[PDB]
Amino acid sequence: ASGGIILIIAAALAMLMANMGATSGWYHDFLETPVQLRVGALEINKNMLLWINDALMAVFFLLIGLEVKRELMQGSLASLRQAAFPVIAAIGGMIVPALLYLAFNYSDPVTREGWAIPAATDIAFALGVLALLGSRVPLALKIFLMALAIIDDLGAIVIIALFYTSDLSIVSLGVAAFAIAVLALLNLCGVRRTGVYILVGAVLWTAVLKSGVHATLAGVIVGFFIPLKEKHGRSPAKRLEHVLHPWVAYLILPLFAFANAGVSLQGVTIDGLTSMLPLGIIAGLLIGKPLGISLFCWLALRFKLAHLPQGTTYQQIMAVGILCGIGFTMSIFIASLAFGNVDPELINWAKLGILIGSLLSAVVGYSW
Amino acid sequence: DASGGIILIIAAALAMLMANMGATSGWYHDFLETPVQLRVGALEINKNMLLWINDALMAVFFLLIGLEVKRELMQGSLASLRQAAFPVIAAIGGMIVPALLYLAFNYSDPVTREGWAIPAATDIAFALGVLALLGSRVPLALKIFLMALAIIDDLGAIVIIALFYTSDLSIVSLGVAAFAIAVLALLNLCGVRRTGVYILVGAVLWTAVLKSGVHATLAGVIVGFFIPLKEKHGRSPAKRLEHVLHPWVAYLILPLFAFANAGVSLQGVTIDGLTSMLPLGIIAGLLIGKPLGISLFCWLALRFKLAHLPQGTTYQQIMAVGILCGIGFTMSIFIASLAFGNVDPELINWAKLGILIGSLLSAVVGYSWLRAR
Repeated sequence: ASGGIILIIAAALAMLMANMGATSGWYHDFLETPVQLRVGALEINKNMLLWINDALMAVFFLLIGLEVKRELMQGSLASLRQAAFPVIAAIGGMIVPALLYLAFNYSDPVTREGWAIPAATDIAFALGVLALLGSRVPLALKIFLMALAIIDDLGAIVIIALFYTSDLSIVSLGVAAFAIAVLALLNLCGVRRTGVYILVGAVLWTAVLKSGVHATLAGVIVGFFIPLKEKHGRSPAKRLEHVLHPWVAYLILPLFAFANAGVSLQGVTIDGLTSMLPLGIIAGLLIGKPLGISLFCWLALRFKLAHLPQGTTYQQIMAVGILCGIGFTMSIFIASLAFGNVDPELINWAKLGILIGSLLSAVVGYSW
Repeated sequence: DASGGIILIIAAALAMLMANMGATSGWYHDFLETPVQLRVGALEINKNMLLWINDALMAVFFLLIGLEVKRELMQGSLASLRQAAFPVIAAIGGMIVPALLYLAFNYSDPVTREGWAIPAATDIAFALGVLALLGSRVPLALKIFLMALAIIDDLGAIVIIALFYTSDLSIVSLGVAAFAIAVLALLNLCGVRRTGVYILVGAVLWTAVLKSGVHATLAGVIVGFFIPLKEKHGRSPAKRLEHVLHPWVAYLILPLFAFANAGVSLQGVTIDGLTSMLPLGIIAGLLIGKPLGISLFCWLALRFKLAHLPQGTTYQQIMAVGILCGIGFTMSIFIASLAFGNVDPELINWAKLGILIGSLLSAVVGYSWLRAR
């Protein structure tokens, strides 16, 4: 559970940096620093936070691409029947948190763009809370929760990168398509040097630099093509996932939390927190997650299209539904995509709703 | 095992093809001179494309060197404890004679006098690549004497350019550079064995000195110096990293640096141009300065009992390494690109011609004569 504590400390310092007279200012101005890259005629203008997030979420989603692949062929999602329960819980864990959010935000066209914010679940945080009491919690839950949180996060990133994301340039797609093809020919020819895939993946990542959500999905694509075969008792993907895990839990996620979870608290009142944007997120996380998860799981069980993990009791299914209300880093990233190039206070009110919702979901889910 | 030297030759041929057929001469030249501006707040870095590539490639190449040096200096053939001082005395000859021979031509020209360290370089990979071409039963110490000898010349050349012939770094750069070593020194004392943590900190050292190619190059050897070489549990971080790092240098870093820096348009190149003081000085300093300098210092050192002799020497085999040390190639091209920055652009082009003709003459003479003995 070590990864979860170091993440909260990182968020604690950020709130501290953002709310002290001496630090707040240098903290805000650093993150808002403009970074202009100019390559001949090409020109990429992103502030500092954008450049950092695009790199951090790249490697983070590279690890998820490996974990999706290992669970899709060797774990929970391997068969179509075992994957019935995590998938059903995920759709409910997405539509109900979004419906609640939309119920509050439908009348404002500017805020109803962030409907996917309370659909994300911080895997590292939620696993930390489970591992905090994980002396003898059922093994199936920790893999169920992992598979559950991943499909929503990836699906959200997918649907954000299909519709709501802006189109790329013609040249950028040609290189992206060619880079993916080289990753395919590398896999079909059976090369097992992990660094070569990372090399081709770097070209992929660079071509779509202007789109932060595409540079993110570039990580998932690379993680899919790292070979998983076990020749001579060695696997490139299993080895790479083993290398990335401590770096993601102890550096990538803490840095992402430190650079994004700091909002000023000055002037924040209960009436402000009950406006449509933060409360829609709070209600989406604190209520929408355990509602949609329990409802669909209960609907699954009764209507024969179901399964059940070993040692489940079905009260522990709705329990982790509450723990899935911890959006945290993943919801913050979604909010940064939904609320870029709009009014700067939209992202600030969003983080406040996420932090309150996630903190309530963590404490409430800890009582069970 | 000679595959690295051959791939390094194909890449230079391709580069020469790119820079001479009209269909590609435009793209190759324009791409390498493409300007690249990074503006971080008020900070700003302007370097053409080729400089960014070389500062990144030569940082990785010299990280591998720092690993090899520390091994060969703390538990290797060169070693500390002043035992194998035979290459150290030979290296001073591999730098003094090529420099004095070069300066004999270019003394009257204050501009070209700056490139006196160009023939002092030696392309390690290609020189051993031409030795591995014959390396069925060549003395092991010979190759690891060549490899130990070539580094002192290349390291010393980079050091002198970094200590005198380089431009200034701001105090903010120097400060972070010094703090980046303090955390490296804290890591080394505390016994941290994660290779990545040393590379993370190294990345900070590299970017802090990014305004200077030599310092960016010096940052590679320093990271390779501070990585623990200890053999705890039969696993060494330096040896593990070098075994991963070595194939990428021979197959990707060096052929890329060659493909990017060994392409020179040959239109109008006459025989009068190659006999100019600048290229001929590089030709002579390599084709003659290396063999005459290396052999004369081993001769001067052996007779006066200050020296040593590797097992299976014959001393005529040394003179084959000498003519083989006239292989400047990539290493001299890098030195040339540093000594001839922010001056007339044709200087680097004429320097490159003197390097390839001098190395080719050294490779052929070095091969055809060592194949006789």
